[PDB]
Amino acid sequence: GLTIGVDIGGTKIAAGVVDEEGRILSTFKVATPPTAEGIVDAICAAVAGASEGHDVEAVGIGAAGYVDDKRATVLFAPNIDWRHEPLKDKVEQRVGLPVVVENDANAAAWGEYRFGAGQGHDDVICITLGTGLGGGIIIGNKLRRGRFGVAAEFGHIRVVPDGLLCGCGSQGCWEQYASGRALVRYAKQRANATPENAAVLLGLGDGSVDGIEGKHISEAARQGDPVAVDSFRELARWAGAGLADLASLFDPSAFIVGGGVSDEGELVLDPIRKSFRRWLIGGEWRPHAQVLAAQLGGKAGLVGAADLARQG
Amino acid sequence: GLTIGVDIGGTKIAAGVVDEEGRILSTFKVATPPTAEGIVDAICAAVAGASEGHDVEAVGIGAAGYVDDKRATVLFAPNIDWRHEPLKDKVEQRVGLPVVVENDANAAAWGEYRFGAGQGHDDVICITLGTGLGGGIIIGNKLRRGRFGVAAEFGHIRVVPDGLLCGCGSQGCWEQYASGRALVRYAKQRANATPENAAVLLGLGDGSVDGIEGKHISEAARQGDPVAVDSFRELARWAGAGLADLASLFDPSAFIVGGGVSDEGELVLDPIRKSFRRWLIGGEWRPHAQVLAAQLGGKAGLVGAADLARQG
Amino acid sequence: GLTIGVDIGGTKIAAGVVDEEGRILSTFKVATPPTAEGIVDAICAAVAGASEGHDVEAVGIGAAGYVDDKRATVLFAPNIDWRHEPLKDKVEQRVGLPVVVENDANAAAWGEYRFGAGQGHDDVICITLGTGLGGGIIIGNKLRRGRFGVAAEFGHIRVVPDGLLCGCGSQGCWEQYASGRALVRYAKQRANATPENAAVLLGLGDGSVDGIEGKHISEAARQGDPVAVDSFRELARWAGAGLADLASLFDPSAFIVGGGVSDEGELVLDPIRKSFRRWLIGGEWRPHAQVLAAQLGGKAGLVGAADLARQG
Amino acid sequence: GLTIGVDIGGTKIAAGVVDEEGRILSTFKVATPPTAEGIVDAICAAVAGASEGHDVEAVGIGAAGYVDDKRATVLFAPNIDWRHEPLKDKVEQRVGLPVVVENDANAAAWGEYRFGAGQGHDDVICITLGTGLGGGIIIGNKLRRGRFGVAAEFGHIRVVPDGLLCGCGSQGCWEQYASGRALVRYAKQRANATPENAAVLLGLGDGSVDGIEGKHISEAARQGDPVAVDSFRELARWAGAGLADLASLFDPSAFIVGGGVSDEGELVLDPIRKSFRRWLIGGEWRPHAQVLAAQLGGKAGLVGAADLARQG
Ligand SMILES: OC[C@H]1O[C@@H](O)[C@H](O)[C@@H](O)[C@@H]1O
Ligand SMILES: OC[C@H]1O[C@@H](O)[C@H](O)[C@@H](O)[C@@H]1O
Ligand SMILES: OC[C@H]1O[C@@H](O)[C@H](O)[C@@H](O)[C@@H]1O
Ligand SMILES: OC[C@H]1O[C@@H](O)[C@H](O)[C@@H](O)[C@@H]1O
Ligand SMILES: [K+]
Ligand SMILES: [K+]
Ligand SMILES: [K+]
Ligand SMILES: [K+]
Ligand SMILES: [Zn+2]
Ligand SMILES: [Zn+2]
Ligand SMILES: [Zn+2]
Ligand SMILES: [Zn+2]
Repeated sequence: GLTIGVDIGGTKIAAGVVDEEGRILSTFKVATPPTAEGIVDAICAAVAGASEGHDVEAVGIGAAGYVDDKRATVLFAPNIDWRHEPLKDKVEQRVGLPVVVENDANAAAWGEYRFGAGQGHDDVICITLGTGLGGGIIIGNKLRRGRFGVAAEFGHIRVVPDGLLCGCGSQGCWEQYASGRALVRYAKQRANATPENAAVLLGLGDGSVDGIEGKHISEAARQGDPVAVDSFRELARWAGAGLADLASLFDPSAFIVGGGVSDEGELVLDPIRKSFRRWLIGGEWRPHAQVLAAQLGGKAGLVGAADLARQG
Repeated sequence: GLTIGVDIGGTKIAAGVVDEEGRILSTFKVATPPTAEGIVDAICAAVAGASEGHDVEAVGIGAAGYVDDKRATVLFAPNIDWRHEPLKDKVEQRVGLPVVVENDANAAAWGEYRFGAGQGHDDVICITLGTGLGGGIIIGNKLRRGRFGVAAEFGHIRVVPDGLLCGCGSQGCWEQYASGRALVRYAKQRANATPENAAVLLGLGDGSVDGIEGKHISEAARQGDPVAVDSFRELARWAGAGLADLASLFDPSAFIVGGGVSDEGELVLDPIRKSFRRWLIGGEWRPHAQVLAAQLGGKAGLVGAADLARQG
Repeated sequence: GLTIGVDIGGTKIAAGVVDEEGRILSTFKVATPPTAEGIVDAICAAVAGASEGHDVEAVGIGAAGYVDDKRATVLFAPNIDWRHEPLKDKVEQRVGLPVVVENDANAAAWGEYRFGAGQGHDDVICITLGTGLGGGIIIGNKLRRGRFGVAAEFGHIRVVPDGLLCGCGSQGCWEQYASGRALVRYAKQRANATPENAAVLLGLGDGSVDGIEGKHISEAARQGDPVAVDSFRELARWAGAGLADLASLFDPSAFIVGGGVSDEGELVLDPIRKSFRRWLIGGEWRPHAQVLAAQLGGKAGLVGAADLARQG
Repeated sequence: GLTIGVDIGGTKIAAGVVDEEGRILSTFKVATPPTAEGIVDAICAAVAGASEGHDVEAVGIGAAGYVDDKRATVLFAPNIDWRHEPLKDKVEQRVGLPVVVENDANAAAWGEYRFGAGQGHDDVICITLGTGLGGGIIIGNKLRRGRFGVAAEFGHIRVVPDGLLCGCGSQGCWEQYASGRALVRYAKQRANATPENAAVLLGLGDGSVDGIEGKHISEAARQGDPVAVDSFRELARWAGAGLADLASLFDPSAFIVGGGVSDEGELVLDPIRKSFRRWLIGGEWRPHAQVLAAQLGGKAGLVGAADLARQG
């Protein structure tokens, strides 16, 4: 039957009724409140708005952060003051339907695997290059959350010893080098070096280096703005090298690369592929994983969380 | 019934008859020949010597390097001139029993999982710190070789961007920092800096920095030789940080740490655990994997390869 | 004749009358105000208090940050909102004596060279390991400020590509790894990993990892607190490696190592020397610079700034 | 009067008679012998051939490696089996003229300073990007060799902790990332990743990745060969970042960038300048050193060594 998926974003919370083929029949969005306590009411309002006129059987919620193996508790969220938050219990009490809580990128990975670019593969690794960096693991046709629920924290593998401080509390995390926030750092540092090579980029914002935002960088790079282009290339080197490490770890059939950074398309995916090939160990002797574009865009987590709510 | 496991080492090739409980009933060793072509005859002689007086049903061979998903072909070996070597076919033709070929550290991981420190866990990651660095993945009670057979090449994940050249052809591999060869580099660099702090260490060899070997370092560290101790501590920082990254990737119940480097025991395992805890992301909020000592020692690959020969 | 030296610190501003032999005859301290504009009045009050009863001929002011080659303008200060601040002019107008403005670590280097550990050498490099990391260059018996006044910004050479964000605006600076702030980071990360090994350290503060301060670390390490000791050793590796790079650049007779971090004495200087020796390139073939303890302590900048006020 | 300069290269030894204006009046080249003992006879034959028809007063010899402060002994050479080699004595005995021995890049720096791009500056840092990476320091109009003769070993400052093994015996040296040998590594790694983007480059050699040589890379990049271009850009990032560190150390009026790598001209110098600007700490507040093209090409060391033979 029909289930609801919920995507908890930094700015908006979206809930959608999703059918068994992963099709979204309704979508209702609410503002993400500044408060943790408010976020629960907002999730419930989003679910109510999406649910109108549909026979809904379960609710799946995708949340950034470490979710336990019981798919019930957010152990830690990077942008919400949730610490061992019993989200499943609180929402079930309020909506009166079964609820599953999943990591956001796990949910997106399952969405891409079941309904997107992963179809036809048995073993795939999905990566989301967004504001944060996440991913999900599919092995033998099943999402793998690990013993304690916290597998596929790809954003927090250390790629630079003694590197940048990260929101997770550690240093040198992949997310500090291959996420949208890294993209903005590269553009700012490059625009500061040579502002004449960033005319288009700076024109799209307020004209200062401080004013550069992620949205500007994609549009400027498309136009051939040298700083914006070079910034994507710098990000692509980190993203491709990290995929190469994941190939040595998991050796999947395919990688599915998604998230806001990947949205510009081949401008960023092509250099990611080139770096993957450069750093793939034993690439002369072993088969190369396919590096595939995600197909569901920003809807992958909503669809995936709804479908994960069925498995149970 | 009984099967034979084969361990192909840099100096010796050992074959052993192994029962269903993982018990080794016979062991026959032959010198590893300098030639690739010779290695096949030697494998066959080792199998014949071990097999005498036992009803053997199958042969499992563990080999360093990338083994395909058909468990038949060595795609690349780091110390043997094998490139797409059809090892299974060549040995089956000669011994007249079914043969499986597995990566050496996959075999050791399966041995530890089935008969050693992994018993009672469903999801474990095994690491071998030896001359090279390898490992194996157990997820949902099954060894995971990946789509193309080449998963768990842990030694070749990049831990240092722009780092040391590695035998795999790449740079900055974990094996360059956490293997026995790294241990020797640290000891040499430290003994060169302060030879007065390496009296015991240098006394165990020929007295020169060039003469320092791995065997010396373990014995000297035990005696409290400062250089030898500090060298293990340096290796332990890399080994523990790498385990922390693997926890973010796989989130297993336990890590099993084995190989020649780990043989000294708590002298090295305790600092590995301390570094693991230091670098475990979200360690305040998530459960900590157990870091367990391997139980089968150098016999794990032989036992594991024999048992893998049953599954089929 | 007599001159006054001024040390502008984060908490206190000290002025002292200094004779031709570098002897401090009077010292007057004032609180560092929270405001940039206030800092000028405070400098003048400190000078007035120190000057009472002495015939003072000139004033030398040591300031953290980039000072121009005219020894007049603070181009940028890391802890004061000074940007192209005409400090010399403002103070001369108010005190009615000639004023020179020098970088703080340049002043300390000249103090150590003329009156401290540098006496008898012609070519010495001084390093200050304090809250920030600074230094000074003496070549052919003269302080070398560079063409634009900004030489010997040792704290901001990049030792880690893609490393930690620094207060200077860049990444991977030596100051992020070898200063007192790095010491505190290492202790916190280590105390978080193994709080049982930091009992003494945590007892000296409020008992939490957050409460660990620099002062605690020195006292705990002295007592053999493992975390505190290991934290100094980690800092010493960065400090010694950086000295080794400076030897390849400047090849001085001696390094003089001072600042608050170095105050514990051989506990930190001995490991710094060991790391220097480890990383000194061509150390087998070339003479080794002496690594000397500073002699003037926290008074070096005051004495040096007073004496620099004479040269002119 | 007239002096002779000698350049000891990996393939050829060149000697030239040089006038007081740095003009080369004669040049005689001899093959560099495979043997250290032979190199002395060859130096003498080169001097004799160049000297014919000129009244020569002194001989200056530039040698790669660490030269002592007496300008007499090669303490260590990276490509010749010289260890504490009394080169001055051996040559003086044979040629019967005063001889000075200087580091090769010191000699080139003095040549550029006196007769090339350094004229009009008082404080300049010269860098040579060739097969090896070297440089020289001019401060207050004088070459600075340091206390023991071994200053300005720029090639062996550590830019990557735990980085590539270097011929000097250490790790992570700037020479491993910004020299001609690094250029070749980048091109090979990139051509391996995407051989279709290296058609022109591979066509210039034997068609294999192994066949790629430095000469090919310059010519291919000029034609817009993507791999060759990207390889120069990768080198330029390391070269520019290193210049930025040197600006924090020495704060010179100008950098003079020379050597074989720089010969292609603005194709490489422009990206070096862009990276310099990106990484220059405090670049918003301090004056920027000029980054200048060398003017004397491969003749700088010969001219500089001849002129250094006058000062004495
Ligand atoms: O939101 C994308 C990712 O952000 C990371 O910082 C979090 O640790 C992940 O749990 C999440 O999947
Ligand atoms: O022998 C231990 C390990 O050595 C590594 O260098 C190889 O790549 C692995 O396949 C092997 O498992
Ligand atoms: O105060 C010590 C040092 O701190 C550094 O951060 C500043 O850049 C230097 O100018 C100063 O000498
Ligand atoms: O030849 C250029 C440079 O090569 C480096 O490897 C040597 O250490 C230097 O002494 C020399 O100046
Ligand atoms: K995940
Ligand atoms: K493996
Ligand atoms: K300074
Ligand atoms: K030099
Ligand atoms: Zn992180
Ligand atoms: Zn490798
Ligand atoms: Zn800095
Ligand atoms: Zn080197």
